[PDB]
Amino acid sequence: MKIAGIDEAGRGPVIGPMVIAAVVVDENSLPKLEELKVRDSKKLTPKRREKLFNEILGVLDDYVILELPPDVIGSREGTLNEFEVENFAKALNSLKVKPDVIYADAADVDEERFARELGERLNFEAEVVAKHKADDIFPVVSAASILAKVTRDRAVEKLKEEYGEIGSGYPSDPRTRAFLENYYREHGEFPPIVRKGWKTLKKITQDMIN
Repeated sequence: MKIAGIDEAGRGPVIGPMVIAAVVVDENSLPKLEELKVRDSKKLTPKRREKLFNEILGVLDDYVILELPPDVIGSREGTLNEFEVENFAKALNSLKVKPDVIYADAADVDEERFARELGERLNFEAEVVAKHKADDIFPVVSAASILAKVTRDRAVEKLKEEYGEIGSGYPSDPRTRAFLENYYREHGEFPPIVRKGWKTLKKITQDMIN
């Protein structure tokens, strides 16, 4: 039986993309995955993590990595939860190898409504197992977290080369606020790297520049 795990990166930051990774592994390939200590990846360095990335791929029957830029996210014609569910589904419906069981990281509490919302959005037959904040609980979801996280890091490390110190990218991080604030100064507008929608972006315009 085919097993899939799905996770997503960049949900909280206000600058940068949001990556959704879905992977499909085989019932007999599961072992080789835990042998990679995927759960114990939070400790690894970016380079060692990137090493894990290429190894995960080599043991997966199939995988998809969706990357959502801030312009797409900050322009959804609906809610945010909806955005995830739809993208989590598109990602799965893109898997050439269809899974029978899918273990997903519930974008928010009430993992049952999430598991249902996604189900009715699958163009194929499969059962879903959602868990809010699946902290390394499901090895299949851990591997998806890696690919989504590596992909995100690369996109951010490139944003630094074009803008410099952009901070952690979180709306609650002053360094990111300064950066935007200062940028919103000599340009009157925000960089094409921010999700024009976060209430955070509001205060920035009222604090400085009055």
